[PDB]
Amino acid sequence: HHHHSSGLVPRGSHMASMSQPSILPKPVSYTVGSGQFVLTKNASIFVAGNNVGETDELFNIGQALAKKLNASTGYTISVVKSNQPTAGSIYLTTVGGNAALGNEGYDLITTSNQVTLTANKPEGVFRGNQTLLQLLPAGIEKNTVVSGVQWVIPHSNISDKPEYEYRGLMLDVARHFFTVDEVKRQIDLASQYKINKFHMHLSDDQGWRIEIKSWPDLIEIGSKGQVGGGPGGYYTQEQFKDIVSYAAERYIEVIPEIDMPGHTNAALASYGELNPDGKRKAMRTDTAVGYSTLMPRAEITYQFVEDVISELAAISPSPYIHLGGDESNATSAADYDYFFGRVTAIANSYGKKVVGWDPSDTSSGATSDSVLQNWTCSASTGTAAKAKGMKVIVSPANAYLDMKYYSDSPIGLQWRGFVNTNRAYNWDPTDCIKGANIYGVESTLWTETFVTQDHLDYMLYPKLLSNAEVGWTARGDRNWDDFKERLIEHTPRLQNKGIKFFADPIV
Repeated sequence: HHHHSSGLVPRGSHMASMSQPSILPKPVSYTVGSGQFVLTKNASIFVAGNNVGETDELFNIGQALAKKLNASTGYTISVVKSNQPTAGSIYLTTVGGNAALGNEGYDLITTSNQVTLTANKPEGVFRGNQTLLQLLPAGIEKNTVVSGVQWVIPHSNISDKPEYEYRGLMLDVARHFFTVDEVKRQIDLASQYKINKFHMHLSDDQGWRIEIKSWPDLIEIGSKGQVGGGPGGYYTQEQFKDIVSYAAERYIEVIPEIDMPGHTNAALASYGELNPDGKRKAMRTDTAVGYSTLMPRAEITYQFVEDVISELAAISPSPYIHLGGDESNATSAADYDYFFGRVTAIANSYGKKVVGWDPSDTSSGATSDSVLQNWTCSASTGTAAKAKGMKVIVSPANAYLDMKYYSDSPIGLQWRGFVNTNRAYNWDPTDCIKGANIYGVESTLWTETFVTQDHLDYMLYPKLLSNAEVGWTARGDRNWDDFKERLIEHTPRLQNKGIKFFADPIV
Protein backbone atom coordinates (compact mmCIF):
# COMPACT_ATOMS: atom_id res chain seq x y z
CA HIS A 1 0.00 0.00 0.00
CA HIS A 2 0.97 3.60 -0.72
CA HIS A 3 0.88 6.48 1.77
CA HIS A 4 1.75 10.21 1.84
CA SER A 5 1.75 13.33 4.03
CA SER A 6 0.06 16.61 3.06
CA GLY A 7 1.72 19.53 1.35
CA LEU A 8 0.28 22.97 0.72
CA VAL A 9 -2.78 23.16 -1.51
CA PRO A 10 -2.09 24.10 -5.12
CA ARG A 11 -3.45 27.57 -5.89
CA GLY A 12 -4.03 28.44 -2.23
CA SER A 13 -6.16 27.58 0.81
CA HIS A 14 -9.55 25.92 0.20
CA MET A 15 -10.75 28.12 3.11
CA ALA A 16 -10.41 30.92 0.61
CA SER A 17 -11.52 29.09 -2.61
CA MET A 18 -14.65 27.24 -1.38
CA SER A 19 -28.13 18.37 3.76
CA GLN A 20 -24.49 19.11 4.70
CA PRO A 21 -23.91 19.11 8.48
CA SER A 22 -20.41 20.04 9.65
CA ILE A 23 -19.63 18.26 12.93
CA LEU A 24 -16.39 19.17 14.65
CA PRO A 25 -15.02 17.48 16.70
CA LYS A 26 -15.88 14.18 14.91
CA PRO A 27 -18.47 12.28 17.00
CA VAL A 28 -18.19 8.60 17.94
CA SER A 29 -20.87 7.65 15.39
CA TYR A 30 -22.92 9.50 12.78
CA THR A 31 -25.29 7.87 10.28
CA VAL A 32 -27.75 9.53 7.93
CA GLY A 33 -31.09 8.12 6.72
CA SER A 34 -33.72 9.30 4.24
CA GLY A 35 -35.88 12.34 4.97
CA GLN A 36 -35.39 15.50 7.00
CA PHE A 37 -36.62 17.59 9.90
CA VAL A 38 -37.59 21.18 9.20
CA LEU A 39 -37.20 23.85 11.87
CA THR A 40 -40.16 26.23 11.44
CA LYS A 41 -41.38 29.41 13.16
CA ASN A 42 -43.80 27.30 15.24
CA ALA A 43 -41.14 25.03 16.80
CA SER A 44 -40.70 24.76 20.58
CA ILE A 45 -37.92 23.18 22.63
CA PHE A 46 -39.33 20.65 25.09
CA VAL A 47 -37.26 19.73 28.16
CA ALA A 48 -37.63 16.77 30.57
CA GLY A 49 -35.30 15.69 33.36
CA ASN A 50 -35.52 12.94 35.99
CA ASN A 51 -36.83 15.36 38.62
CA VAL A 52 -37.99 18.99 38.75
CA GLY A 53 -34.50 20.28 39.68
CA GLU A 54 -32.95 18.59 36.66
CA THR A 55 -35.79 19.75 34.40
CA ASP A 56 -35.14 23.33 35.58
CA GLU A 57 -31.45 23.07 34.62
CA LEU A 58 -32.41 21.60 31.22
CA PHE A 59 -34.85 24.51 30.86
CA ASN A 60 -31.95 26.99 31.15
CA ILE A 61 -29.98 24.99 28.56
CA GLY A 62 -33.08 25.04 26.32
CA GLN A 63 -33.36 28.82 26.64
CA ALA A 64 -29.71 29.28 25.65
CA LEU A 65 -30.30 27.08 22.58
CA ALA A 66 -33.49 29.01 21.72
CA LYS A 67 -31.67 32.34 21.95
CA LYS A 68 -29.02 31.05 19.47
CA LEU A 69 -31.58 29.61 17.03
CA ASN A 70 -33.74 32.74 17.24
CA ALA A 71 -30.83 35.08 16.36
CA SER A 72 -30.29 33.55 12.90
CA THR A 73 -33.79 32.24 12.05
CA GLY A 74 -35.57 35.33 13.35
CA TYR A 75 -38.02 32.96 15.07
CA THR A 76 -39.19 33.17 18.68
CA ILE A 77 -38.77 29.54 19.71
CA SER A 78 -39.80 29.11 23.33
CA VAL A 79 -39.00 26.37 25.83
CA VAL A 80 -41.61 24.14 27.48
CA LYS A 81 -41.21 21.87 30.52
CA SER A 82 -42.86 18.73 29.17
CA ASN A 83 -42.02 15.18 28.08
CA GLN A 84 -44.71 15.31 25.37
CA PRO A 85 -43.04 17.04 22.40
CA THR A 86 -45.21 18.03 19.51
CA ALA A 87 -44.37 17.29 15.82
CA GLY A 88 -41.64 19.75 14.69
CA SER A 89 -40.19 20.05 18.22
CA ILE A 90 -36.67 19.81 19.56
CA TYR A 91 -36.67 17.60 22.68
CA LEU A 92 -33.91 17.63 25.30
CA THR A 93 -33.98 14.90 27.91
CA THR A 94 -31.87 13.14 30.54
CA VAL A 95 -34.47 10.37 31.09
CA GLY A 96 -32.89 7.02 30.09
CA GLY A 97 -29.40 8.27 29.18
CA ASN A 98 -26.90 5.64 28.03
CA ALA A 99 -24.59 5.54 31.08
CA ALA A 100 -21.69 4.30 28.93
CA LEU A 101 -21.59 7.79 27.35
CA GLY A 102 -20.71 9.40 30.73
CA ASN A 103 -21.41 12.95 31.97
CA GLU A 104 -20.55 14.66 28.67
CA GLY A 105 -21.96 12.08 26.24
CA TYR A 106 -25.28 12.04 24.40
CA ASP A 107 -27.42 10.48 21.67
CA LEU A 108 -28.85 12.88 19.11
CA ILE A 109 -31.53 11.41 16.84
CA THR A 110 -33.30 13.42 14.19
CA THR A 111 -36.45 12.17 12.46
CA SER A 112 -38.91 13.94 10.16
CA ASN A 113 -41.07 14.96 13.11
CA GLN A 114 -38.58 15.48 15.94
CA VAL A 115 -35.05 16.24 17.11
CA THR A 116 -34.30 14.22 20.26
CA LEU A 117 -31.19 14.73 22.37
CA THR A 118 -30.85 12.10 25.11
CA ALA A 119 -28.09 12.49 27.72
CA ASN A 120 -27.07 11.27 31.18
CA LYS A 121 -26.62 14.76 32.58
CA PRO A 122 -27.48 18.39 31.72
CA GLU A 123 -23.78 18.85 30.80
CA GLY A 124 -24.18 16.24 28.04
CA VAL A 125 -27.29 17.98 26.72
CA PHE A 126 -25.21 21.15 26.48
CA ARG A 127 -22.38 19.37 24.61
CA GLY A 128 -24.94 17.68 22.32
CA ASN A 129 -26.48 21.08 21.52
CA GLN A 130 -23.10 22.07 20.01
CA THR A 131 -23.54 19.19 17.57
CA LEU A 132 -27.18 20.13 16.92
CA LEU A 133 -26.07 23.58 15.78
CA GLN A 134 -23.67 21.95 13.33
CA LEU A 135 -26.43 19.73 11.88
CA LEU A 136 -28.47 22.75 10.80
CA PRO A 137 -27.41 24.62 7.62
CA ALA A 138 -24.55 27.08 7.56
CA GLY A 139 -26.31 30.35 8.29
CA ILE A 140 -27.71 29.08 11.60
CA GLU A 141 -24.59 30.40 13.39
CA LYS A 142 -25.16 33.93 12.15
CA ASN A 143 -25.76 36.50 14.87
CA THR A 144 -28.32 38.31 12.64
CA VAL A 145 -31.41 37.00 10.77
CA VAL A 146 -30.65 34.91 7.66
CA SER A 147 -33.22 34.79 4.85
CA GLY A 148 -33.58 32.33 1.98
CA VAL A 149 -32.25 29.27 3.81
CA GLN A 150 -34.51 26.36 4.69
CA TRP A 151 -33.71 25.29 8.23
CA VAL A 152 -33.40 21.54 7.71
CA ILE A 153 -31.66 18.68 9.51
CA PRO A 154 -31.17 15.33 7.78
CA HIS A 155 -32.70 12.23 9.36
CA SER A 156 -29.66 11.10 11.34
CA ASN A 157 -28.37 9.16 14.32
CA ILE A 158 -25.43 10.31 16.44
CA SER A 159 -23.87 8.82 19.55
CA ASP A 160 -21.01 10.68 21.18
CA LYS A 161 -18.70 11.01 24.18
CA PRO A 162 -15.25 12.52 24.77
CA GLU A 163 -11.98 10.58 24.84
CA TYR A 164 -10.42 12.95 27.42
CA GLU A 165 -12.06 14.66 30.40
CA TYR A 166 -9.98 17.83 30.22
CA ARG A 167 -10.13 19.78 26.96
CA GLY A 168 -8.93 23.28 27.68
CA LEU A 169 -7.93 26.68 26.38
CA MET A 170 -5.55 29.03 28.17
CA LEU A 171 -5.61 32.75 27.41
CA ASP A 172 -2.65 34.92 28.43
CA VAL A 173 -4.21 38.24 29.58
CA ALA A 174 -0.98 39.43 31.25
CA ARG A 175 1.14 40.06 28.12
CA HIS A 176 -1.72 41.97 26.52
CA PHE A 177 -4.99 42.66 28.26
CA PHE A 178 -8.35 41.59 26.83
CA THR A 179 -11.71 42.98 27.93
CA VAL A 180 -14.37 41.01 29.77
CA ASP A 181 -16.37 41.00 26.50
CA GLU A 182 -13.39 39.74 24.49
CA VAL A 183 -12.77 36.96 27.01
CA LYS A 184 -16.48 35.98 27.09
CA ARG A 185 -16.43 35.80 23.28
CA GLN A 186 -13.42 33.45 23.21
CA ILE A 187 -15.07 31.27 25.88
CA ASP A 188 -18.31 31.27 23.85
CA LEU A 189 -16.54 30.35 20.56
CA ALA A 190 -14.46 27.61 22.19
CA SER A 191 -17.56 26.11 23.84
CA GLN A 192 -19.09 25.47 20.39
CA TYR A 193 -16.24 23.02 19.76
CA LYS A 194 -16.69 21.15 23.08
CA ILE A 195 -13.82 22.86 24.88
CA ASN A 196 -14.80 22.44 28.55
CA LYS A 197 -12.00 24.20 30.49
CA PHE A 198 -10.74 27.79 30.43
CA HIS A 199 -7.37 28.53 32.07
CA MET A 200 -6.75 32.26 32.71
CA HIS A 201 -3.12 33.31 32.92
CA LEU A 202 -3.83 36.36 35.09
CA SER A 203 -0.33 37.47 36.01
CA ASP A 204 3.14 37.57 34.57
CA ASP A 205 6.14 39.91 34.28
CA GLN A 206 4.39 42.60 32.25
CA GLY A 207 1.10 42.80 34.15
CA TRP A 208 -1.12 41.75 37.05
CA ARG A 209 -4.80 41.38 36.05
CA ILE A 210 -6.86 40.45 39.13
CA GLU A 211 -8.01 42.78 41.93
CA ILE A 212 -6.55 41.71 45.31
CA LYS A 213 -8.14 43.94 47.94
CA SER A 214 -5.45 43.28 50.58
CA TRP A 215 -2.68 44.33 48.15
CA PRO A 216 -4.29 47.13 46.10
CA ASP A 217 -1.10 48.26 44.34
CA LEU A 218 -1.11 45.01 42.36
CA ILE A 219 -3.74 46.86 40.31
CA GLU A 220 -2.79 50.49 41.01
CA ILE A 221 0.77 49.87 39.81
CA GLY A 222 1.00 46.32 38.45
CA SER A 223 -1.95 46.46 35.99
CA LYS A 224 -0.98 49.76 34.33
CA GLY A 225 1.02 48.33 31.44
CA GLN A 226 1.57 45.37 29.13
CA VAL A 227 4.01 44.21 26.44
CA GLY A 228 4.89 47.23 24.30
CA GLY A 229 3.25 50.63 24.81
CA GLY A 230 -0.33 49.89 25.99
CA PRO A 231 -2.34 51.01 29.05
CA GLY A 232 -2.99 47.42 30.21
CA GLY A 233 -6.08 46.82 32.36
CA TYR A 234 -7.52 44.41 34.92
CA TYR A 235 -10.56 42.51 36.18
CA THR A 236 -12.26 43.53 39.38
CA GLN A 237 -13.30 40.56 41.49
CA GLU A 238 -16.87 41.23 40.31
CA GLN A 239 -15.77 41.03 36.66
CA PHE A 240 -13.92 37.79 37.41
CA LYS A 241 -17.08 36.32 38.98
CA ASP A 242 -18.99 37.41 35.86
CA ILE A 243 -16.54 35.51 33.62
CA VAL A 244 -16.84 32.43 35.88
CA SER A 245 -20.63 32.64 35.75
CA TYR A 246 -20.62 33.03 31.93
CA ALA A 247 -18.35 29.99 31.57
CA ALA A 248 -20.58 27.99 33.95
CA GLU A 249 -23.57 28.47 31.61
CA ARG A 250 -21.45 26.62 29.04
CA TYR A 251 -20.30 23.94 31.55
CA ILE A 252 -16.78 25.33 31.40
CA GLU A 253 -14.59 25.23 34.46
CA VAL A 254 -12.43 28.35 34.93
CA ILE A 255 -8.99 27.68 36.40
CA PRO A 256 -7.23 30.93 37.40
CA GLU A 257 -3.41 31.08 37.36
CA ILE A 258 -1.18 33.20 39.56
CA ASP A 259 2.25 32.25 38.23
CA MET A 260 4.94 31.79 40.90
CA PRO A 261 7.75 31.92 41.92
CA GLY A 262 8.90 33.04 38.44
CA HIS A 263 7.04 35.29 35.97
CA THR A 264 6.37 37.64 38.91
CA ASN A 265 7.82 40.99 37.83
CA ALA A 266 4.43 42.79 37.92
CA ALA A 267 4.01 41.88 41.62
CA LEU A 268 7.66 42.85 42.27
CA ALA A 269 7.07 46.20 40.56
CA SER A 270 4.00 46.87 42.77
CA TYR A 271 5.46 46.09 46.22
CA GLY A 272 9.07 46.86 47.13
CA GLU A 273 8.87 44.62 50.23
CA LEU A 274 8.66 41.61 47.88
CA ASN A 275 12.25 42.32 46.72
CA PRO A 276 15.50 41.73 48.68
CA ASP A 277 16.51 45.42 48.54
CA GLY A 278 12.97 46.56 49.47
CA LYS A 279 12.61 48.64 46.29
CA ARG A 280 9.95 48.23 43.58
CA LYS A 281 11.16 46.73 40.30
CA ALA A 282 10.67 48.90 37.22
CA MET A 283 7.72 47.64 35.16
CA ARG A 284 8.77 45.52 32.17
CA THR A 285 7.25 45.85 28.70
CA ASP A 286 9.68 43.61 26.77
CA THR A 287 9.16 39.88 26.09
CA ALA A 288 12.10 38.30 27.98
CA VAL A 289 11.32 35.41 30.35
CA GLY A 290 13.01 33.57 33.23
CA TYR A 291 14.59 36.46 35.13
CA SER A 292 12.08 37.21 37.92
CA THR A 293 11.61 35.52 41.30
CA LEU A 294 9.75 35.90 44.56
CA MET A 295 12.01 35.65 47.63
CA PRO A 296 11.83 31.91 48.47
CA ARG A 297 13.07 32.27 52.06
CA ALA A 298 11.18 35.40 53.20
CA GLU A 299 7.99 34.98 55.23
CA ILE A 300 6.52 38.10 53.55
CA THR A 301 6.44 36.07 50.30
CA TYR A 302 4.21 33.44 51.87
CA GLN A 303 1.97 36.05 53.50
CA PHE A 304 1.57 37.69 50.08
CA VAL A 305 0.80 34.32 48.43
CA GLU A 306 -1.71 33.43 51.18
CA ASP A 307 -3.55 36.76 50.82
CA VAL A 308 -3.75 36.29 47.04
CA ILE A 309 -4.89 32.66 47.33
CA SER A 310 -7.45 33.51 50.06
CA GLU A 311 -9.10 36.18 47.88
CA LEU A 312 -8.97 34.20 44.65
CA ALA A 313 -10.30 31.03 46.31
CA ALA A 314 -13.29 33.04 47.66
CA ILE A 315 -14.33 34.02 44.11
CA SER A 316 -13.26 30.94 42.11
CA PRO A 317 -15.47 27.85 42.50
CA SER A 318 -13.16 25.47 40.56
CA PRO A 319 -11.53 22.95 42.94
CA TYR A 320 -8.27 23.93 41.17
CA ILE A 321 -5.92 26.85 41.44
CA HIS A 322 -3.01 27.05 38.94
CA LEU A 323 0.18 28.32 40.61
CA GLY A 324 2.39 28.26 37.50
CA GLY A 325 5.94 27.15 38.30
CA ASP A 326 7.39 27.61 34.80
CA GLU A 327 10.72 29.18 33.83
CA SER A 328 11.84 29.93 37.40
CA ASN A 329 15.39 30.42 36.11
CA ALA A 330 16.24 32.92 38.86
CA THR A 331 15.19 30.40 41.53
CA SER A 332 17.56 27.65 42.66
CA ALA A 333 16.43 24.02 42.42
CA ALA A 334 16.46 23.78 46.25
CA ASP A 335 14.42 26.98 46.69
CA TYR A 336 11.97 25.99 43.98
CA ASP A 337 11.26 22.62 45.64
CA TYR A 338 10.71 24.38 48.96
CA PHE A 339 8.71 27.27 47.55
CA PHE A 340 6.32 25.18 45.49
CA GLY A 341 5.68 22.81 48.42
CA ARG A 342 4.90 25.73 50.73
CA VAL A 343 2.47 27.38 48.35
CA THR A 344 0.78 24.02 47.66
CA ALA A 345 0.19 23.70 51.41
CA ILE A 346 -1.39 27.17 51.46
CA ALA A 347 -3.64 26.40 48.46
CA ASN A 348 -4.74 23.10 50.06
CA SER A 349 -5.55 24.92 53.34
CA TYR A 350 -7.99 27.08 51.34
CA GLY A 351 -9.61 23.94 49.90
CA LYS A 352 -7.91 24.14 46.49
CA LYS A 353 -5.83 21.55 44.61
CA VAL A 354 -2.82 22.89 42.70
CA VAL A 355 -2.10 22.76 38.98
CA GLY A 356 1.44 23.70 37.95
CA TRP A 357 3.64 23.70 34.84
CA ASP A 358 6.55 21.23 34.79
CA PRO A 359 8.83 20.88 36.68
CA SER A 360 6.44 21.65 39.59
CA ASP A 361 5.54 17.97 39.99
CA THR A 362 9.08 17.39 41.30
CA SER A 363 8.33 19.43 44.42
CA SER A 364 8.48 17.26 47.53
CA GLY A 365 5.42 19.22 48.71
CA ALA A 366 3.22 18.00 45.84
CA THR A 367 0.41 15.50 46.55
CA SER A 368 -1.32 12.97 44.30
CA ASP A 369 -4.17 15.56 44.14
CA SER A 370 -1.83 18.07 42.47
CA VAL A 371 -1.94 18.18 38.66
CA LEU A 372 0.98 18.52 36.26
CA GLN A 373 0.60 20.64 33.15
CA ASN A 374 3.28 19.02 31.04
CA TRP A 375 4.39 21.59 28.43
CA THR A 376 7.99 20.48 27.96
CA CYS A 377 6.94 16.98 26.77
CA SER A 378 10.44 15.50 26.93
CA ALA A 379 11.42 11.92 27.85
CA SER A 380 11.87 12.71 31.56
CA THR A 381 9.11 15.30 32.07
CA GLY A 382 6.45 14.15 34.55
CA THR A 383 8.55 11.31 35.98
CA ALA A 384 7.66 12.72 39.40
CA ALA A 385 3.96 13.16 38.57
CA LYS A 386 3.76 9.55 37.32
CA ALA A 387 5.44 8.18 40.48
CA LYS A 388 3.14 10.28 42.69
CA GLY A 389 -0.11 9.35 40.88
CA MET A 390 -0.72 12.90 39.65
CA LYS A 391 -3.05 13.56 36.70
CA VAL A 392 -1.34 15.15 33.68
CA ILE A 393 -2.64 17.82 31.26
CA VAL A 394 -0.55 17.90 28.07
CA SER A 395 0.43 21.05 26.18
CA PRO A 396 3.09 20.03 23.62
CA ALA A 397 4.37 22.26 20.78
CA ASN A 398 1.28 21.06 18.86
CA ALA A 399 -0.92 22.84 21.49
CA TYR A 400 1.15 26.05 21.57
CA LEU A 401 -1.27 27.91 19.31
CA ASP A 402 0.66 31.19 19.66
CA MET A 403 3.38 29.76 17.38
CA LYS A 404 3.44 31.14 13.85
CA TYR A 405 1.55 29.03 11.29
CA TYR A 406 4.57 29.54 8.96
CA SER A 407 7.92 31.31 8.81
CA ASP A 408 6.20 34.31 7.23
CA SER A 409 3.26 34.67 9.70
CA PRO A 410 2.67 38.37 10.56
CA ILE A 411 2.12 37.52 14.26
CA GLY A 412 3.12 34.70 16.61
CA LEU A 413 6.32 33.34 18.10
CA GLN A 414 8.53 30.43 17.02
CA TRP A 415 10.51 29.15 19.99
CA ARG A 416 8.67 25.82 19.57
CA GLY A 417 8.87 26.01 15.77
CA PHE A 418 5.85 26.66 13.56
CA VAL A 419 2.40 25.21 14.29
CA ASN A 420 -0.01 25.15 11.35
CA THR A 421 -3.46 23.50 11.34
CA ASN A 422 -1.98 20.15 10.32
CA ARG A 423 0.63 20.16 13.11
CA ALA A 424 -2.13 21.14 15.58
CA TYR A 425 -4.00 17.96 14.49
CA ASN A 426 -1.35 15.29 13.86
CA TRP A 427 -0.47 14.17 17.36
CA ASP A 428 -1.84 12.25 20.33
CA PRO A 429 -1.56 12.97 24.06
CA THR A 430 0.12 9.55 24.52
CA ASP A 431 2.90 10.93 22.27
CA CYS A 432 3.83 13.59 24.91
CA ILE A 433 4.09 11.29 27.95
CA LYS A 434 4.03 7.51 28.47
CA GLY A 435 2.75 5.60 31.52
CA ALA A 436 0.77 8.56 32.88
CA ASN A 437 -2.80 9.24 33.93
CA ILE A 438 -3.52 11.72 31.16
CA TYR A 439 -6.34 13.98 32.31
CA GLY A 440 -6.39 15.76 28.96
CA VAL A 441 -5.15 18.49 26.64
CA GLU A 442 -4.78 22.25 26.93
CA SER A 443 -4.25 24.65 24.03
CA THR A 444 -2.16 27.62 25.23
CA LEU A 445 -2.55 31.05 23.68
CA TRP A 446 0.34 33.20 24.96
CA THR A 447 -0.01 36.83 23.93
CA GLU A 448 3.49 38.36 23.57
CA THR A 449 2.54 39.36 20.03
CA PHE A 450 -1.27 39.49 20.04
CA VAL A 451 -2.85 42.89 20.71
CA THR A 452 -6.33 42.73 19.15
CA GLN A 453 -9.31 40.37 19.05
CA ASP A 454 -8.55 39.82 15.35
CA HIS A 455 -5.07 38.52 16.37
CA LEU A 456 -6.66 36.03 18.78
CA ASP A 457 -9.12 34.82 16.13
CA TYR A 458 -6.37 34.46 13.50
CA MET A 459 -4.29 32.12 15.71
CA LEU A 460 -7.09 30.17 17.43
CA TYR A 461 -9.04 29.55 14.23
CA PRO A 462 -8.68 27.06 12.70
CA LYS A 463 -5.87 25.75 15.01
CA LEU A 464 -8.04 25.32 18.09
CA LEU A 465 -10.41 23.11 16.05
CA SER A 466 -7.53 20.69 15.51
CA ASN A 467 -6.64 20.55 19.23
CA ALA A 468 -10.34 20.26 20.16
CA GLU A 469 -10.66 17.14 18.00
CA VAL A 470 -7.46 15.67 19.51
CA GLY A 471 -9.13 16.09 22.94
CA TRP A 472 -12.59 14.76 22.00
CA THR A 473 -12.24 12.21 19.18
CA ALA A 474 -10.59 8.85 19.81
CA ARG A 475 -7.18 8.44 18.11
CA GLY A 476 -8.42 5.52 15.99
CA ASP A 477 -11.05 7.80 14.46
CA ARG A 478 -8.72 10.74 13.71
CA ASN A 479 -7.32 11.22 10.22
CA TRP A 480 -5.90 14.47 8.81
CA ASP A 481 -7.29 13.90 5.29
CA ASP A 482 -10.76 13.45 6.80
CA PHE A 483 -10.47 16.44 9.20
CA LYS A 484 -9.03 18.68 6.47
CA GLU A 485 -12.01 18.08 4.17
CA ARG A 486 -14.50 18.53 7.06
CA LEU A 487 -12.72 21.77 7.98
CA ILE A 488 -13.05 23.09 4.41
CA GLU A 489 -16.79 22.32 4.58
CA HIS A 490 -16.92 24.12 7.96
CA THR A 491 -15.39 27.36 6.66
CA PRO A 492 -18.66 29.22 6.01
CA ARG A 493 -19.58 28.61 9.65
CA LEU A 494 -16.41 30.33 10.90
CA GLN A 495 -17.24 33.21 8.55
CA ASN A 496 -20.82 33.36 9.84
CA LYS A 497 -19.63 33.55 13.45
CA GLY A 498 -17.54 36.62 12.56
CA ILE A 499 -14.30 34.81 13.36
CA LYS A 500 -11.32 36.47 11.66
CA PHE A 501 -9.65 33.10 11.05
CA PHE A 502 -6.51 32.40 9.03
CA ALA A 503 -7.21 30.71 5.69
CA ASP A 504 -4.42 28.18 6.18
CA PRO A 505 -2.91 27.13 2.80
CA ILE A 506 -2.49 23.56 4.11
CA VAL A 507 -6.29 23.26 4.27
